[PDB]
This record gives sequence, structure tokens and C-alpha cells, in this order.
Amino acid sequence: SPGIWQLDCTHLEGKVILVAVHVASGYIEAEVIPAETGQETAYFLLKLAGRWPVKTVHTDNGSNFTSTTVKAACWWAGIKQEDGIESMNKELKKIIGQVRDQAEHLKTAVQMAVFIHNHKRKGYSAGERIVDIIATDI
Amino acid sequence: SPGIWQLDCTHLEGKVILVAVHVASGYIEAEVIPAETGQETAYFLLKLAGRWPVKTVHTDNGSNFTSTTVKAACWWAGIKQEDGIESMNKELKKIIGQVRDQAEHLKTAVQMAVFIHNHKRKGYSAGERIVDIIATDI
Ligand SMILES: Cc1nc(C)c([C@H](OC(C)(C)C)C(=O)O)c(N2CCC(C)(C)CC2)c1-c1ccc(OCCc2ccc(F)cc2)cc1
Ligand SMILES: Cc1nc(C)c([C@H](OC(C)(C)C)C(=O)O)c(N2CCC(C)(C)CC2)c1-c1ccc(OCCc2ccc(F)cc2)cc1
Repeated sequence: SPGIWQLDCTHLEGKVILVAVHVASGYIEAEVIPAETGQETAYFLLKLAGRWPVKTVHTDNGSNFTSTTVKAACWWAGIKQEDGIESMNKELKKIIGQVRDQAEHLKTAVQMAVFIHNHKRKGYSAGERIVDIIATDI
Repeated sequence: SPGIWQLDCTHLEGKVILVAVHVASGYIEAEVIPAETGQETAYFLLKLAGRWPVKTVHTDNGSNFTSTTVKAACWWAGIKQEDGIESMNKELKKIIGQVRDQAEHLKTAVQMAVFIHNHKRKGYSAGERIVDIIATDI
């Protein structure tokens, strides 16, 4: 379904990479934060929902599902917060490793990996698939 | 044209709001930074280009057009960096003012305004128009 997203967390270099995957296409958005908190997750969802038509988010764990702050952001943004990827984290870490030496900051390497992941043709790319899926829904 | 974006800067509360407008649709992405620098602009463009198919960016001023750091990000992301909105800044500041009391942080009010701006039906919204324009290009 065009509006379904899945949250995902992974660790790297003492930091956390928070990822949102558009389930039907494999398209991703990602950010680097010091640690996963309800405030960081709520702010990340608010950003994602202003950029794509987010109908449902499958939270990554029970703490984010429980968080009053995350629930408040889902309420504000009109998101249906729902309850309950390893290959995606491994592939994303693999791309980060291939670009790591071109970037001083981890956040720069992570955005380079988001770019490569979304543009990779598998032939359509994930960026093309998300747009085609949502335009068909309009 | 589907791949053309325009950068825009505005000031609020001692901070800078950096905006990227998809010219054909009026869709926006925005971020709050302490001040406009070549590093912040380069990082913002790298994020935008991993999320949308960015072919051309009309920089907001000569400093960003000149910046070796911005040029390096445009080279990395495959963006054609080009040279040379008031109503958009005024409308965005108007929305920020209507939500300002619902947010402690300026960045939260700015993302709420990006959400409202992109979802507002004028009837299609800017979020629907950007997706339809890019899907037609695919
Ligand atoms: C000086 C500098 N500092 C930092 C901290 C970063 C990155 O951080 C942020 C700026 C916040 C994204 C980082 O995390 O590494 C830089 N980028 C590295 C990543 C890149 C996306 C390529 C943008 C520049 C650069 C930099 C500047 C210029 C540069 O120039 C190469 C020759 C070049 C010049 C012009 C061109 F058009 C093409 C290549 C190389 C690196
Ligand atoms: C405690 C708190 N601190 C901060 C700093 C922020 C914002 O910052 C970030 C978290 C980083 C985005 C800010 O900048 O103001 C908050 N949000 C305000 C903005 C919002 C998008 C609604 C998310 C929560 C909240 C907060 C938490 C909970 C809350 O709950 C209402 C009743 C409620 C509870 C559950 C619901 F499902 C619906 C309403 C209200 C405000």
C-alpha cells in the first residue's frame, strides 16, 4: 500500500541511524542521532510526513510505540501509529563503508548511502518506484 | 521541468531557514540552521538529491554559487549547479506564526509549516503535483 512506512534503527560509530522504509518500494529516508529517544523519533516522523503522504508507520520497537511524544507527533501529522529489514541495515552499512573515506562526518556518509540506495536500479530504482506507486494512488 | 529546484533563505528568531522549492509544483523541503554556510548548504543539497531526482538547482545567491563546498556536493550528487519566492517566504512565515505556540523549537514549527504548505489543496496539493510531474517523466 502506498502510505505504509516502517521505522528501523541501527548503530554505527557510537551513534544511531534512524531509517524510515517505504515498504512497497524499498525507498528510504535516514538520519543520524546521538541515541534513539521519543523526541528524536517524533521529530523524524514529522519531517517524513511533510515530505511524503504517510498513512501508517510500523514503529521499530515497543518504546517508540508507547512514547507519548511519538504518539503526539503521529496525531499531529495524521499518521496511524502501528506496532510490528536486517538485509536493509546490512546493505546500508555496506554502502556507508564504501563511501566512509569520502566524508569526515558520519551524517554525510549516511546521506550519500541514502542517495546510492534510492538511485540504484534493480530496471527501476526505489526512488522511481515510490513516485510511480503514489501517482497511481492519486 | 521535473528536475528543477530553487534554493531560498530566510531569517527568523536569530536563525536561518534554508528552503528548496520544486519550481513546477511549489513543493518544499526546509531546514533550520544557525547561519547559511557553504557546508550547511552542501549538506542540505546532498539530502534533497537522495530523496528527489534533482537535475538542476538555482542557487539562492552568489556565495552559494561560488562555494567550492556547494560545488563539490553538486558534483557528488549529479546536480547541475546554476545561478539565478518573496510570497513563498511570507506564506511560510505566516504558517510558522500560526503553529509557533504548539512548538518549543523553531525547527519543529518549521517542519509543521512544511507539512501544511505541502498538503494544502489549491484541487491538488504541492505534494500531489510533484509526484504526478515526476511520474509523468518516468
Ligand atoms: C571541506 C569539506 N568539509 C566537510 C566537512 C565536508 C563534508 O561535510 C558537509 C560539507 C557538511 C557535507 C564531510 O562530511 O566530509 C566536505 N564535503 C564532502 C562531501 C561532499 C558531498 C562531496 C561535499 C563536500 C568538504 C569538502 C569541500 C570541498 C571539496 O572539494 C573537492 C574537490 C571538488 C571541488 C569542486 C567540485 F565541483 C568537485 C570537486 C571536498 C570536500
Ligand atoms: C514534550 C514535548 N517536547 C517537545 C520539545 C516537543 C517538540 O519537539 C520535538 C519532540 C523535538 C518535535 C517541540 O518542539 O515542541 C513536543 N512535541 C510537540 C510537537 C509534536 C509534533 C506534536 C510532537 C510533540 C513535546 C510533546 C510531547 C507530547 C505531547 O502530547 C500532547 C498530548 C497528546 C498525547 C498523545 C496524543 F496521541 C495526542 C496528543 C505534546 C508535546
